[PDB]
Amino acid sequence: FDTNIVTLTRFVMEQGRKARGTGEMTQLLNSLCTAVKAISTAVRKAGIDQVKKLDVLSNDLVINVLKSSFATCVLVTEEDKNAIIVEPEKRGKYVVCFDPLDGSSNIDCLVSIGTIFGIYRKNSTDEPSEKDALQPGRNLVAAGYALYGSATMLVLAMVNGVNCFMLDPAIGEFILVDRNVKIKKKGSIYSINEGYAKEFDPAITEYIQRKKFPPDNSAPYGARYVGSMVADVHRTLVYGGIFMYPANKKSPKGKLRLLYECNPMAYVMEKAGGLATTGKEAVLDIVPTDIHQRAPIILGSPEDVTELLEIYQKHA
Amino acid sequence: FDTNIVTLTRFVMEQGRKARGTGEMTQLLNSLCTAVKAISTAVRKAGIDQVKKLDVLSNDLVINVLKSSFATCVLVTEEDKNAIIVEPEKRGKYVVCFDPLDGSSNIDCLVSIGTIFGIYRKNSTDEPSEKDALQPGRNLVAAGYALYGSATMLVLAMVNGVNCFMLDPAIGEFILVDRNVKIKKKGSIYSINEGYAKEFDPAITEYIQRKKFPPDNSAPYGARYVGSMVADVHRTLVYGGIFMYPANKKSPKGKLRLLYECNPMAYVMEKAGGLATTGKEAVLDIVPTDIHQRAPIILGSPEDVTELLEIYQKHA
Amino acid sequence: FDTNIVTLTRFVMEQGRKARGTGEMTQLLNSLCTAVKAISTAVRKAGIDQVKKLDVLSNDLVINVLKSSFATCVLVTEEDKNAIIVEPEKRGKYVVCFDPLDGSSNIDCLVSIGTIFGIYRKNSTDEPSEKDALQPGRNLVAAGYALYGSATMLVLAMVNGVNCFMLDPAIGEFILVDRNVKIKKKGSIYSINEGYAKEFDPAITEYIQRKKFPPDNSAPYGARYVGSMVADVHRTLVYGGIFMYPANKKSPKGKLRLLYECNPMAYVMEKAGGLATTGKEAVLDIVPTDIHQRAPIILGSPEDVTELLEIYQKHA
Amino acid sequence: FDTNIVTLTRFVMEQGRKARGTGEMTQLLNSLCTAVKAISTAVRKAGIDQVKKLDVLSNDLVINVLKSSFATCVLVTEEDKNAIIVEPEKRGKYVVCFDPLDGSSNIDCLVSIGTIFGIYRKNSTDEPSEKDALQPGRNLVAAGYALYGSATMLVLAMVNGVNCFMLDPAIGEFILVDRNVKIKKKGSIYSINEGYAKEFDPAITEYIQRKKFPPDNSAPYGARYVGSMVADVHRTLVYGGIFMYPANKKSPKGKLRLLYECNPMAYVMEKAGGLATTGKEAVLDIVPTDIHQRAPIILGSPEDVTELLEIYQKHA
Repeated sequence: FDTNIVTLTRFVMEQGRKARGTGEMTQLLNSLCTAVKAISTAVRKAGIDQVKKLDVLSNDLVINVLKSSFATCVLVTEEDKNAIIVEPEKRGKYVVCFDPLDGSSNIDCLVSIGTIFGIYRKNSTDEPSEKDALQPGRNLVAAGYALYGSATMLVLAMVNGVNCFMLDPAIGEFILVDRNVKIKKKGSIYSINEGYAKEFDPAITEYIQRKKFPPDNSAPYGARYVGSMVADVHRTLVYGGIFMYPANKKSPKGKLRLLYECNPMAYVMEKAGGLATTGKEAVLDIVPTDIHQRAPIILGSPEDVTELLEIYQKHA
Repeated sequence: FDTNIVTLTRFVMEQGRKARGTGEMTQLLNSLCTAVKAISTAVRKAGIDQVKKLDVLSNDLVINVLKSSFATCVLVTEEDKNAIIVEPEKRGKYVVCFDPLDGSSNIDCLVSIGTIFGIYRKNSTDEPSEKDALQPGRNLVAAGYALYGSATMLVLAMVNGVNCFMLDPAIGEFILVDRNVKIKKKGSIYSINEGYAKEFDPAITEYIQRKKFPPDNSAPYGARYVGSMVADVHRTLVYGGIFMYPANKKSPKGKLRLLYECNPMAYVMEKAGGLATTGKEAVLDIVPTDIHQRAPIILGSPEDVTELLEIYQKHA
Repeated sequence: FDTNIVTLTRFVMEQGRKARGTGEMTQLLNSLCTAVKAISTAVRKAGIDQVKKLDVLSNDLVINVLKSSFATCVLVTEEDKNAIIVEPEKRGKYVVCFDPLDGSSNIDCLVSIGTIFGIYRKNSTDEPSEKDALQPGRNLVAAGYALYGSATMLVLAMVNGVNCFMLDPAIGEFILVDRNVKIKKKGSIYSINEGYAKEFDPAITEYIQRKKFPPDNSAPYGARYVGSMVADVHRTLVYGGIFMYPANKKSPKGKLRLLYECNPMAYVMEKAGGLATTGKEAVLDIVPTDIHQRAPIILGSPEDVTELLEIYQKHA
Repeated sequence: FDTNIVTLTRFVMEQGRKARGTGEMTQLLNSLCTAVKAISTAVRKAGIDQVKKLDVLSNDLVINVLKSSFATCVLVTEEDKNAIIVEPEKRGKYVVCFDPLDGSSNIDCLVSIGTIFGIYRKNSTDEPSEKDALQPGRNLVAAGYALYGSATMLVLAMVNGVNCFMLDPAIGEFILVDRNVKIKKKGSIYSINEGYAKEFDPAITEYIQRKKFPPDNSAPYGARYVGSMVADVHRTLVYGGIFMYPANKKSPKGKLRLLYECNPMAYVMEKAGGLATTGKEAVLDIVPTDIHQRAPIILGSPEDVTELLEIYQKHA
């Protein structure tokens, strides 16, 4: 029976009225929270022609619900090439990008899946809206995600700190669980698909091996790769290590489309002491030549991400 | 798997951005929705020194949660005599009044209980806030309630129409179930505690008896009184009849404190074709001499409420 | 998370072990609780053939759930034409008469509704086993009702006591929350349909006004009528009064069916030390002759029913 | 609301009726599912003695739940010192070895975790009945695990097949969602802790690189390691690969306890037409000598484990 319910939905407000502007941010977030709820459930009854469906049906969901916080100008889905411009009598200051369900049909192993989202603010005036607003990296206002695992944590990283929230299934609300997360600067785990790329790896090959074979008397870093992008970013935020998905030969390297996958993921890391590096540049400071641009990432604890550029540059 | 989730929390927005002002209304409503959720549950696990508690604990709840939509100037609880003035760096345009749990310890018979709420807008300037804003009747902007019965319907009557919403327990959201409710103008049920007041009744005595003994060849009106104010207003909104609680001898007659009980209840009725009459005046058009003023009500279908003033005035 | 989690099952299983029985009671009740649960969810979101459906679905769900426990052999239902005789393969010794959703279409005004059941034992050799196995008067071995109010309460009565379990939705188990439960001598509220029955009430009139404005002098009775058998009876089990539906035209009076509305409820009332008569015959001692026999009922606290009977003596 | 609601129970109850048994299996599994459910809720909101608590609570909850079914007699647990010998009053014929929360404190990174169990039958006369009743190798009558991921999945294996049920939280019942289930010949992902085991991998090395960059020429393997037995094994039951935790120092190698981690899981794998060896001994044929015996395991698709064995031949 527990009186100080600290919901996302008023927490964002407590820093956001201590700043004026327009609500919008919260109306956006809140609406995103309903759809996330919505997905957590149909996935918790997971599987009670056939090809895909769940996910595309939920991209459906994320859209209108995002398009009804009167707070969006334009959306960019993994599922849709082109930005879908939000309507006149529904537009508001903001631009979002989202992979609505990273893992949609790899559920079968009751593995972790997620909704990654990245929010921008349209601002550059009468243009009117159109796809171009999908242009910076290091300027997303608000970014985070939602892992439906044993639970449904929605981690929300903004402007000034990383917060984790938990779905409380008793009352339909995301509740402040940890207030300002910072990353285990080193001491670690490392994660990569060592089948697929082991032969195909480059400078990073010796990287793994001094992370296996200790150039030392150090005990070694443990392997841990779930194969889902959200599950694996989160276990790096929390217990701390280095996650890396390059994918060598064709090189806007891995599946991870920059802009709604590795870019939320980069800012949420960035705000907790996280380096997010292409290996040559910094993932936040890259302008999107095109909105669906696949582009790699190494992220994690700073003294670990940093040992990897010391690999990469005295090398390539 | 069901894509057009029409939640309260954006519905109010769809008429409210089609009007400008400031969000506030929705932030208030939305926050009220969390606390209502919160109560529905602890009541659904009802009863897993001892005197009362549940309710007072929830008045606790309604307050801060109302005091964190930055949208209140002053609150008036059944549970608190005096308006509690909301804080400086938390005040916003609005005044609320609420019986946070009409029926708190009559639960035992798993009967219906509720949260009645009435919202006003402070407007009358630098005064600063203080208890006086609890002054009209027929000017509440927004009013309705929440019955936790077989379900948890939150019926929200505003300015331009009565809406009913249902708690969907799968996703933590109140969903538009009926869009613009209007009252069965007659054809009826009638409800009063015919024990307690039967001897004590006045003009209204013959009223009941021509509602029992048909001054006719009409079949008679059925008895139906649950003894909870919300359960009984709702069954009158829906199947239609007349509810009446006078309580004759001491006459700000019944327990129902005007201002947060019979006044929400009056506007929600009013907006669906509902007469809400003291029996002499009209319950909405009465100014609160004091904020805890008990004061009676007859409400219901118009050709029935109206047959009761035809009782009352060619009589008293 | 307490681990001495006393589910209905463990209650029912301890008791079948004392009695040295075969385990059918336990699986029957277990089956039945699977339906009570899904029906309790059906209703929590109703409003979100087509003239009437939810009753039927409930009745198919309860026959199905009961046939699968091999533990039953005749099933008598509010809905089916005649008895359902269970296939030799899924048989067992019990006989269940049940109403699947009492008050089924009076559920939008959101009041409590429920499922009622009574369980006989088939004692002759073959027949094979048809509806004549519902002759029995008070030879129930178990009876009870499931109440779908703001919590789902299953009050169960058997040879030793009435016990009250509550559905904890955090785990989907009816938990034992209240024990043995006796009703209290006299202490009242009189629950009756005050309209029509007032145009037909004979000895009941005297009783109504003897309890309205008292002759042994002082303090009057309250009235309360929900309009739903399960509801008006359950309130009567917890608070004290008297309940009556004798209503005259429909002259085996009552809508209340003898096998599956009145006898279970009489049983429970009686096991809790409260009585129930016809005003002439005891309800439980009446033999059946029709399985769809309507029978008049009046029940509740002792003193109170005896008062009505003292009056039915020198009267009509 | 479909009424042929096939719960785990009805599955287990049909099967005990074929086998002409006593009904203990059904109540044991029934008890066990009451804990699987509350544990599944414990975890859905963790984050909302004190160094470690949730494991223990789970283990007390599962012993308690198992003792109440009179159906058990020795209980062996990851946590308790020695066997728990059930009081003569609550006894029955089964023997359960179980781990209550595998991966208990690696649950904030929110990954799947679970409860694993194996069920023996006590076949000697008295003793009275102590831990020696856990000699048996593959003499399980039932084994399975409960997986607490984005849905709670209970995979159960017994004499005839592996079957998969899913917890429907709309009713609190494990429902039968998938049947008989065989694993598929070869088809892979190799799941292994690639770090340390790489510094100790003997024949496994050859195998790792024979499956990294292939010699019979073409298409490589993926790696996947969650770091949780239940999780890495369940994924292996649905998709195809190989799983290995042989790890050398800890030389009855394995953290994986023989009675209640490796033998259940071997059983299930084997019943689904996949194998599990030590690389030397079959896991299921190994006799115990300690109830806390650690044993090395490698398991999963046939071809794949046979490949590893072909190599363990001419090797080390």
